[PDB]
Amino acid sequence: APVVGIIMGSQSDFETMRHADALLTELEIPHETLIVSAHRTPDRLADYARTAAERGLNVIIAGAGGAAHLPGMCAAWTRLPVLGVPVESRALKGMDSLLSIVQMPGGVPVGTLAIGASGAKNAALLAASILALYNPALAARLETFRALQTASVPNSPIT
Amino acid sequence: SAPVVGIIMGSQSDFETMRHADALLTELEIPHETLIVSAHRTPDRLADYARTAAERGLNVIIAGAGGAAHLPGMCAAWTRLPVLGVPVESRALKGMDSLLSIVQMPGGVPVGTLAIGASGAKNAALLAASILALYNPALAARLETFRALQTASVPNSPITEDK
Amino acid sequence: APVVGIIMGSQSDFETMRHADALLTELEIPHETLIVSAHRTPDRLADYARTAAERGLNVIIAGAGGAAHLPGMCAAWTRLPVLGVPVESRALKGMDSLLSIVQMPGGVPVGTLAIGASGAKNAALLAASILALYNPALAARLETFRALQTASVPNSPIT
Amino acid sequence: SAPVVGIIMGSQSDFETMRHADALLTELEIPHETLIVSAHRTPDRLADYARTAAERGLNVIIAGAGGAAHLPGMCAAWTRLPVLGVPVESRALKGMDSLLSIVQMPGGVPVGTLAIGASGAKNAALLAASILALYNPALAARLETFRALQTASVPNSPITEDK
Amino acid sequence: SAPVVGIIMGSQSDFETMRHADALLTELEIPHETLIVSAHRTPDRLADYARTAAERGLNVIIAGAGGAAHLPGMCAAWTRLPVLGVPVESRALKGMDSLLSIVQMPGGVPVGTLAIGASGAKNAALLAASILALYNPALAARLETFRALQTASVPNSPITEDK
Amino acid sequence: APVVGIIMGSQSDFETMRHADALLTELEIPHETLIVSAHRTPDRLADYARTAAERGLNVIIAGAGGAAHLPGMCAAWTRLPVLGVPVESRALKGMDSLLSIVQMPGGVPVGTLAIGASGAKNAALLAASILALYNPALAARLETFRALQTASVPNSPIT
Amino acid sequence: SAPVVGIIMGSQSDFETMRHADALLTELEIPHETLIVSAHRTPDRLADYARTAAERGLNVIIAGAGGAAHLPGMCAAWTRLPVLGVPVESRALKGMDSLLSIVQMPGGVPVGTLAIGASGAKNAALLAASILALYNPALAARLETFRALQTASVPNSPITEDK
Amino acid sequence: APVVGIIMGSQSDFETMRHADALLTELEIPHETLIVSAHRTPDRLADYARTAAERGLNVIIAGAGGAAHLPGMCAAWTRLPVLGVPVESRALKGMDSLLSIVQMPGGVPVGTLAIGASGAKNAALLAASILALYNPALAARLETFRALQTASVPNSPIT
Ligand SMILES: [K+]
Ligand SMILES: [K+]
Ligand SMILES: [K+]
Ligand SMILES: [K+]
Repeated sequence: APVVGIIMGSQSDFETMRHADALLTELEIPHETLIVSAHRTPDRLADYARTAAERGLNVIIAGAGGAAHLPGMCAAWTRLPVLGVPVESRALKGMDSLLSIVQMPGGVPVGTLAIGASGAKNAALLAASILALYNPALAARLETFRALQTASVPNSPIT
Repeated sequence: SAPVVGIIMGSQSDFETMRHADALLTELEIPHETLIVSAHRTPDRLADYARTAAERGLNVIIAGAGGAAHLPGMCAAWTRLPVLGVPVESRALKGMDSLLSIVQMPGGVPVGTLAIGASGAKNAALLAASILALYNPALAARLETFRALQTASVPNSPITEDK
Repeated sequence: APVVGIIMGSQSDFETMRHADALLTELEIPHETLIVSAHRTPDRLADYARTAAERGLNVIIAGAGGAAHLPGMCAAWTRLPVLGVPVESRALKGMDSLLSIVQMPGGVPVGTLAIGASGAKNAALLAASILALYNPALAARLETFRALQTASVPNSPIT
Repeated sequence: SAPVVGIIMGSQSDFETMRHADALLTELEIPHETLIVSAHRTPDRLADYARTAAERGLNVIIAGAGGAAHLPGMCAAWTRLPVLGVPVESRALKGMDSLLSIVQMPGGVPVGTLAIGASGAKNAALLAASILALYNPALAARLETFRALQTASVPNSPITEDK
Repeated sequence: SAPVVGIIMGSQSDFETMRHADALLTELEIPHETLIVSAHRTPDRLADYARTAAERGLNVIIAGAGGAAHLPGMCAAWTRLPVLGVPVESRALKGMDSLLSIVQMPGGVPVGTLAIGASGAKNAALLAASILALYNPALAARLETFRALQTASVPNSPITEDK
Repeated sequence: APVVGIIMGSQSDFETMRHADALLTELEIPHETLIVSAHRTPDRLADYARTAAERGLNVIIAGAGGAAHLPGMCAAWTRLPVLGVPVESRALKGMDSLLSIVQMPGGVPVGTLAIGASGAKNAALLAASILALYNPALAARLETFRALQTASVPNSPIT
Repeated sequence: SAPVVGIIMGSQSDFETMRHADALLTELEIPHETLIVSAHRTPDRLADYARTAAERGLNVIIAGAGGAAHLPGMCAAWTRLPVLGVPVESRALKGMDSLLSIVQMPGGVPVGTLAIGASGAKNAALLAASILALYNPALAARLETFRALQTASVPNSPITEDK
Repeated sequence: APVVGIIMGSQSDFETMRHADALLTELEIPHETLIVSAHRTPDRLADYARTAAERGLNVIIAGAGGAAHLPGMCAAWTRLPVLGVPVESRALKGMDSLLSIVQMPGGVPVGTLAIGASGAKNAALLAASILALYNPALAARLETFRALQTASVPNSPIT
């Protein structure tokens, strides 16, 4: 049963959001990966978000670009933590994505990650760190992940 | 009597800006309603408002919000009516967050966006009037009178006041 | 007889504005598609805008890039609704286009759409939603368009 | 009694913003500690604070700083706990330097970033509460009550006051 | 006596900025006219002003506007005279909208653009003077005197006043 | 004898500044085209600018990118009109170039044109419009240029 | 007694910012001179100042200016000494024009750039001190004491004052 | 024994930081070139910076991109001068890198250079100018470098 939902506005967003999917798989976190469009499927979004907690989801990772409303509107309909990934847009390079996700008025939060693939990977890692608070086996796997990441950095660059 | 434009805004704070749209529609004798609808705090209210707007006889929606401003776009997601968006000026980023949040709609769901702040609220009312005037000759005449007076009221030279 | 006029500053703008043309054609909205340069053909612009209403146009869609003055100056000369499309510029990625179109002082409006092809498509859709207020057959075709757009969004991404 | 959230900030000046996180955690009855930790002036204090946070029983860290804002990211470098970042508004660049310094973490070390300023501090507390509520039914009920009251307190229309 | 520079601006509000151009041309004894011409509210006035400027004996036009600032560019579209543009500072975007609206003219129709605000108005007058001085030896001498005094008036060290 | 000097910081700037050179040649305006680096050849710059008027130059067109100081420092040393062309920089797309040229404090002006090739072409046209005030034959050629530019704009785009 | 750092600035207005560099060098007992040099109004003064700095015994130059800020870069063009640049905050663009004008030096002629405003002036003095301390053990000790006290003066928790 | 340390967050940063390495080599300045990640190897960073002075380093050049914390955190742990190079990031073109390096609060300085390769070259040259204050042979080589740079600028561009 999935405990993280990864949602994104379109197939084009998957080039970015696949990095969240891959990370959750590496850490053996059960998850679902879906397309939900805030603008084209607003009722699908409302249903997805309002039923997420009763379906057993613990965290939602939502990615969108441009006037990026998917994470904020998801958070409007769920008390679950919602993490937002700004997808890089063609013209404004994700600055529109970033501001339309992070600048939520007080009362409905979205935890926002970096523009692009780094943000997708980090949304998955942040979801993992949330789940690790209550899952000791996962906490150990996350500590192994962080230890390997630290230990694997080379000491000098190659030409 | 029945409203043909709906003005919606995220908050009482937003009304400092959106009141200019309200006032201008009244000046042009366009029946309208003026409401608070919060995209984030009242999302079900928004869905219901937008999806029933056409059947209630509304022709245009003017929506204003600031920051991560989702109200105009999500309204447009649920109505086939034209939606006009006013970016309300935000404290830190001066409405640039508001502007990009509203204007950068992906293809398929439009929001016609006006200037940041009071200028945009005034112009949203005027753009709504322009839309309605296509089918309403009396309003078209009032709008033409408005534009003519606006043009006639521009002086030829500025006033110097060194005091 | 055309009821929407699509105008643009140059041939180079057509790579963007063709998306408005295509959408109007799909919805069977009679329209004209023309080049009008605010800076190189200012008298052509004045004549086009001032005669638009008497020629039977209902909406003007105007696209331009850089210091983009075509939509605003069109609106100066007509009481018709004018919709502006910021064309992506090479250096500043349409941010110059966007600010020079959207930041109209009160008194002369331009309804502005997104930078680039999305904005061109959406200007056509916004024009359609305006015309649909008075044309029941078009209103039904626009509702079919929106219904198909909603229904066609996949539920999950493909690898 | 023992804290489960740590709120850390770079300076007393930052507390004008971060006090909103402190107040909201108290309202939701979430035990927490509220501290000054300077990334640049007390880097060893930061390393020790972050690396011992989990063993001390903390579950979430909320970190706020402005300008070249390194406190949230460097905290995240030393803890496996979720770190939430609040960009404190800076004088010249209005928190844009704060925001980019915090949110643009390269892949591998996350900071969940909230809005510039007081809005972000309030929302960092609410996001922390959302995280804790996953395992705490009493808190989940308090959070649901909070959201319900927030929704119920939005009026239907704005107030006009021309004075 | 007859004007050789025309200073045009979109509004009375713009004159708070453009008055500095007016004052500096007077100081340099350059005959000029100072007018309000609105690109959006008086577009026919603008077309007539620009297309007749050369035949009326004008040599340079200085045009100032803010926001979506179209006055300098549209003036340049209708005259072969050099047009200098002053971006007037706007409230929300601090004249960045004004600046990009004026300076980013596509190839074929130039506007020589000066700094945002009063600095740009002063420098538009000085640039106009530089242009006119090419053909007017008396003015060239006055301009050289101006620059010499400006240089001579810079002190060697600053003043400390802790009070 | 040259009456316009086109100067630029480096060979790399010539990809942009060649458009000024071409325009002046088309209009038969005698000119010189040179490399002068504000940062690498500051004494060359001082000498060039301070002697420009006595050498018979009427206008200087100066192009530079990044922290672009060439136009402003030229204007510091000459009473001639100085026109500045922001060269597009790799990272910041000429926004650094633009702000470092246009934002001159009052007292020493630089008339600034658009980022990139458009700005180079327009600096040449603006120089031509300055020279045309005193040269009737050139004024007629400039009016022909503007008339041809206006007349040559197509009425509709090609697919 | 003889100065080893030169602080130069474009104007008296700039001294509101650059005075912080002056004060901090005095606190660290670093002999220095503090001058106004205008890149645009006194370009020959600048050339002479920069080209003679090394022979006069200066080791570091701290230069501050705003807007289209050319003073640090042109100083660096004429001296082989390290030049540190302080972007002075500008009115409209909040020092972003100052910052990009100073930091974006093409390869070959460096300016070590500090933060916009007073923070940058303080840090230019500290960076100059760090450079001088490489060869001056007494100054190195004073700088180490400064950093130690700075660290020791950071409290563990903030002060709440609801009044 | 190295007197300059060049450090960078990752192998990917070396495409930029190699230009600092090359310049120091040209000027015969002994140096070390290393990878140190502020986020993945924070203890490596603390150790590197705190021991730098006792190891005989005089200047540290630190390059990083995105949320770029390496230079500032290095400066937190050393009294040596720290020079920061903003590495160009994919989405925001190094503007995130630049602001996260240059905007240091008073008390802990980082001398910041341009975004990208120019900044890396200039960090090396600025380090050289610092070392030249105390090393007469190096001062002469740096003056030769600057003289050659000045003398080598062409007088006119090539087509
Ligand atoms: K009058
Ligand atoms: K009520
Ligand atoms: K004096
Ligand atoms: K204490």
